[PDB]
Amino acid sequence: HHHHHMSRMAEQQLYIHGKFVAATSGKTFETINPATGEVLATVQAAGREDVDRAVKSAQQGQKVWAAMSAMARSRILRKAVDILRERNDELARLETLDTGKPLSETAAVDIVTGADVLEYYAGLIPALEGSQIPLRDSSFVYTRREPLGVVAGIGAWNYPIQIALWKSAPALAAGNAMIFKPSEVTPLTALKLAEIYREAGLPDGVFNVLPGIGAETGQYLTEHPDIAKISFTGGVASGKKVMANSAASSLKEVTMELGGKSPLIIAEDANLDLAADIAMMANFYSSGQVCTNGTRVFVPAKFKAEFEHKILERVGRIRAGDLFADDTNFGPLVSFPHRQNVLRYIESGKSEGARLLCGGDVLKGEGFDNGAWVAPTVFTDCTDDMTIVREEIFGPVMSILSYDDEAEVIRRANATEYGLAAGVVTPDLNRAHRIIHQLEAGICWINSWGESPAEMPVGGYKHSGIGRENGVMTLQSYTQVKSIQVEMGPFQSIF
Amino acid sequence: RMAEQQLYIHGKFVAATSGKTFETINPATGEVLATVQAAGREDVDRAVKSAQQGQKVWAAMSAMARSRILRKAVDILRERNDELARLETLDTGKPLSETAAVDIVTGADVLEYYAGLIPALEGSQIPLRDSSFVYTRREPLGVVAGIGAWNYPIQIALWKSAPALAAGNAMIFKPSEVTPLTALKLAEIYREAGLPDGVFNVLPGIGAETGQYLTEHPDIAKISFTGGVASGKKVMANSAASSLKEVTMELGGKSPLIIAEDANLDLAADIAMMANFYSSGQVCTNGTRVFVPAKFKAEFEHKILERVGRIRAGDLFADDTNFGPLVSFPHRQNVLRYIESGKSEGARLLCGGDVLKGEGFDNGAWVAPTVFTDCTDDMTIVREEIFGPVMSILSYDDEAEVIRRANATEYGLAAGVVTPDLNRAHRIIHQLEAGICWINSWGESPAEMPVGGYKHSGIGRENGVMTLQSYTQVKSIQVEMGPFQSIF
Ligand SMILES: [Cl-]
Ligand SMILES: [Cl-]
Ligand code: NA
Ligand code: NA
Repeated sequence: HHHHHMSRMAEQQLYIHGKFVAATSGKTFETINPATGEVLATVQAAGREDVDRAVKSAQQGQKVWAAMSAMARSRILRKAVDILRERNDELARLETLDTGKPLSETAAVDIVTGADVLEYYAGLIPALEGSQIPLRDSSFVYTRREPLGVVAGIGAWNYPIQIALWKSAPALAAGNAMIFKPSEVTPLTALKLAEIYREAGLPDGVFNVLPGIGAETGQYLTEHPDIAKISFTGGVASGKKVMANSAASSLKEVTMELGGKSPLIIAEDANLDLAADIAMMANFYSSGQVCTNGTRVFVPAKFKAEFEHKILERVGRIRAGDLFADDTNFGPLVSFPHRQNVLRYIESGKSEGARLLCGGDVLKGEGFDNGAWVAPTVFTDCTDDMTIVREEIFGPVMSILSYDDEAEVIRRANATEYGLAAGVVTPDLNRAHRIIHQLEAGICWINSWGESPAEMPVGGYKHSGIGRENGVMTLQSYTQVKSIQVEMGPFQSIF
Repeated sequence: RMAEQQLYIHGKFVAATSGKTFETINPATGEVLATVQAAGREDVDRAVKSAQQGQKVWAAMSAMARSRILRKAVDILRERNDELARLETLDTGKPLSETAAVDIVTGADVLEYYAGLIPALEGSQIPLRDSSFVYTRREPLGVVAGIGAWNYPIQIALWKSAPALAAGNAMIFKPSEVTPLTALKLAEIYREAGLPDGVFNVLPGIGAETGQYLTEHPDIAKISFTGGVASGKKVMANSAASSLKEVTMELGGKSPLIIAEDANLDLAADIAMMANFYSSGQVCTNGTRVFVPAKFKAEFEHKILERVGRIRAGDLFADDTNFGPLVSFPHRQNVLRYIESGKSEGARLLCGGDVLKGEGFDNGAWVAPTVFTDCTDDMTIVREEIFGPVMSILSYDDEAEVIRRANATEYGLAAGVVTPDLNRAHRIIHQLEAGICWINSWGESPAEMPVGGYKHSGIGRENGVMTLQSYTQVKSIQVEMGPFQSIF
């Protein structure tokens, strides 16, 4: 299968105030198709003046948007939902080109669940209420949940348009304008989202999109004095940088969704076909590039051998290939530099004495040699001090760890600075709830993995995050509380 | 002269291992109140391990068992109100007429409020489909740290520790080095009430040391800070660069008081007085920009002068004293620099503007109650928080103008309006960019009412039901009862 050269797209511009506009930075970058190594597009990088221009546009649009009725805002966000449903397949193809994730994932998950969250928040806008508190017959307090104003979202590359929707949906539903910076690795679908919002009737300026580099555009947003909140999804290290600068510049509210090393606990009474199916879904979806992945799989010592056989069987079914083929369920990694990092982790697994159950190398041959492919990889005989066990790899690398008793596995599951997700496989009522209640993670799955309903707040304990996304609480967290006391009695001064 | 004050770790006073001490002064006399030990890095580690142990005991108790213990501490605080207030007056220089009526009363009010809410702390349940549902738990963060300020030492210790403890956490509290004494008393009271050892530890020290060790510690899950913007930026950075902690910040402001054209000017003047000269002007929420209509400005100025002439500086333990020295001479030096800038920038000095002098005043950092008028928005005294007894009066002409000018600041803590008009009151308040808004009053902060800043004045809130919840972390749990589908 040849004659498959794809030409590059038109140069991608910034989106400010309901239109595409040239950056004033004079700088551009390129986004690559990780399946081919070909340039997808040249993209303009927002400079400091561009960020200033976006903030003033956002301030102007926010005023229009917040003065509307609640239901007028709901109807506009619902119209964007309708367009996203209609354009699901077109957007999924673009996301696949930009990220390397199989169309079988992007057409089923990325836009579907992004729009699910926007649809959820659209319906909740009229239910955003303050409080009233009587103090005495002559005085009472009431509160308003006011927009923060202009907020910024900084996206990650593994779920580009989904992250854009999960950040912008509650921000807009709460009456804010959002300036969104997509990952420089994956800028394309965020620009499509901006056009869709405008087409749905969103006032100009309420969702502006500034592609750029993290050290530049991202920093300018975290530093801007008129941005009230930053929401960041990305790596633990970059999170530390964003959180510091948002403080050291102007005191902003913050949300951070970072990575993890999430444990999957297989109990002694688990069905091992179910356990293996869960472990597969917790490690090899999106080629292992998922923050919540269950990359430390704890198996009772007495079941380890049988569990390894069941994992080997299922790994052998994984279908790498043409990302637009229906039956493909595994893609290359997002970039060649990322593959180099994943390969360094795999080599450290080998050199530290873990047993390679399968994989451990790049894929080779016609069609794979030009993509950033890593074979699905499983290490076993792992110990808690190994680098591959302690550190997030963000590739298709499962670590299997044996354990003897429940107290032990809880200790070892929690013995980490991460705390994003966790799960248990057990048919037993008491074991399921008892174990989960003791795990130090924000997102816990019993006898499943990976579902993230719009209703369910998600985020990390410890170094895996600050704040939450989704759920009613995240609509509220994009407002700020104003307390107002009405004193109807005579005011007494002591002077 | 009090005994040398020790650290409070795990239900007892313990010697610090830093080898370091500092002194706290009586700001009215210059006398040394106490030598105080400073917590070192190992002391902070020890306090954290103590807090981890106590937090486990505390969180395993029933909700009502926790509620009863905090209520016992309230009862003790009510009984010791006057003794604690007198110590607070000695440490801060604030009149006993304030500390015995406000500081402990309202600190204990908030503890009492949260004690009763512990059993109402609930998660959620969300059905997805017949075969699957989600439930959430509001779990303790674990060990949290509070960093207090010197203007309301025990009140701040109570407003931070009450929701933290009620949410099932242990708190390590670092008082201001200027005012460490009542926080140590509070730790003893909590133990006397039955608080498990380790759940409230108190570490006096310096900001450059003890405070930094707390923000850096990997096993502290949240920092709550009250103080100045400068220290706040420093605390915010270290908490991020260390272990990604949740953060709350209660900072200063330059809050506007808007007097409307239909306001009674005796009421307006009384509100402006209370918004500027309580605690000798050392209050973050003070209404230090007083906007008055041009046509009423002269009459308002006269009414302010009449009330300023009533202020009673003197013996801080006398019933009728209602004005104290500033907390320190270095702080007075800064306030005096602001007063000088008002003079040199062309504001009109209506009254005050100098130190108080004479027997009884020369040994304290007293500043006369000071009022500038004819002020403009570009003046330093208008632009910056002074944190002393300095009111700035600003003329305005129309409502749209005064809203713009009130909001034209990066601060955003408080605001207020004086008007008998229904539409004017709500219409103006809804447009102001401040978290704490008072109509026809100033300064009341009910336990039920969330308080904190917009913009550069803060992150997060204190008090209200929401602050109990903000000292928990949400865990979402999905129960999948249907058959799990893998695509592999
Ligand atoms: Cl262990
Ligand atoms: Cl103006
Ligand atoms: Na790309
Ligand atoms: Na003192």
